[PDB]
Amino acid sequence: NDLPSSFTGYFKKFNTGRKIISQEILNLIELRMRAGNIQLTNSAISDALKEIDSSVLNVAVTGETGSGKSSFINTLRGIGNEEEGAAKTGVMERHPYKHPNIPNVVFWDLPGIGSTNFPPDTYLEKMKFYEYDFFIIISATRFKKNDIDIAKAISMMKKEFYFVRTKVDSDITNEADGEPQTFDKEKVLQDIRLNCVNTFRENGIAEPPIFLLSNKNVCHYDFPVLMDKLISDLPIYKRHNFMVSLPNITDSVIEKKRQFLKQRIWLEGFAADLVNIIPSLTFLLDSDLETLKKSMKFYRTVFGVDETSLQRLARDWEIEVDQVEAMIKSPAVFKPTDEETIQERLSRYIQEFCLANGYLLPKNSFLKEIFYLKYYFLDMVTEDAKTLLKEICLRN
Ligand SMILES: Nc1nc2c(ncn2[C@@H]2O[C@H](COP(=O)(O)OP(=O)(O)O)[C@@H](O)[C@H]2O)c(=O)[nH]1
Ligand SMILES: [Mg+2]
Repeated sequence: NDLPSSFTGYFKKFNTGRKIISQEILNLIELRMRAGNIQLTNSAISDALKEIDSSVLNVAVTGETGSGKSSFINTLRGIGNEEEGAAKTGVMERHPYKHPNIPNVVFWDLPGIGSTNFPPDTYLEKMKFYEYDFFIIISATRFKKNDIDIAKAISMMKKEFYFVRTKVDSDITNEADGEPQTFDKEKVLQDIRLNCVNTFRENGIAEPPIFLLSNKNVCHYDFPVLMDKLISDLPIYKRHNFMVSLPNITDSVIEKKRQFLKQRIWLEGFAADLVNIIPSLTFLLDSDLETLKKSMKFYRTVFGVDETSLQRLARDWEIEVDQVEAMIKSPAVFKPTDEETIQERLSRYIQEFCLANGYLLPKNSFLKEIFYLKYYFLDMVTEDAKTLLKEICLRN
């Protein structure tokens, strides 16, 4: 029940594909912790956090004009095609588009090779191939020789690529229009997937990743599967930043985000050093109070329950933003009030969190109060995200 073991034991409670950093790195930290040199130990923990936090992801998106590159980029960033910062949908060189909340996630819109006079290899060099983590090759219909050859070149250069077939919703709508209930919409998808794969393999790509989706319905088709696969292919430490940037499409995705964020709080908490003082004994320092307000804003944005996200959703709904906010809890925490009231409010949350969850550590050891409060806000915001998801699905 010693501290070093408790530190690593926390992470061991999460499933493999849900750990924030390699268990191997964590076990070395455990070793250093046992050594007792807090100087070196804190430094090692801070280094782990820095690697996670500093991770930058550069995603290349290529394909013919009109295939849906701009839309795909806006969808993953959670931005409407008509909002600012959004890649303008509609008919040069590459253009970057950073995620609005996670600047370290950058999508690059590349001009389709077909619009250039360059062979696959020259095209990739011109587009600064080595700057990307992976490539997304998009087509709204069938994949032409151009697209396929780029894929082969990328593969030959030892980088990952993914084929994304957009506008599948349009195919289903047009084929099903006026047809009896018996029309098989699922079969349309199954046929397109198999046909694409046969074509890819016929052309020399043995294991072509293919995803059929619609930029107008991120919750359906292969979008969820694509997100899981992209995260799975990334080095462990790079997953956190990309994960928190993803659209909050399912309870599973929301829960996965929470799991990653819980681990970051744990790391951050140990980096600040544990104490022997019970967390609910005193009020908070003003600096910690300000940090918590920033933390709440970040969590709300990550989970899509921030002001801007709420406005965007309820624009045309029968219930406006104020009605939507009334259905959740996080928006009320920091409504304007005096400093005493907010201090008293948080001093109660801390007692309640610890009475329900314990101190998460061996007897007499505690994280500084602010971290238990981050867990409290995280749970609150997570629950709000699920509540809102249900409301979104009923209406859109
Ligand atoms: N129905 C439907 N329309 C889409 C989809 N993706 C893109 N579009 C639309 O098709 C057009 C071309 O898309 P755009 O994203 O600008 O692709 P780009 O020209 O490759 O960058 C726009 O009118 C989009 O609104 C999709 O998955 N489904
Ligand atoms: Mg474009």
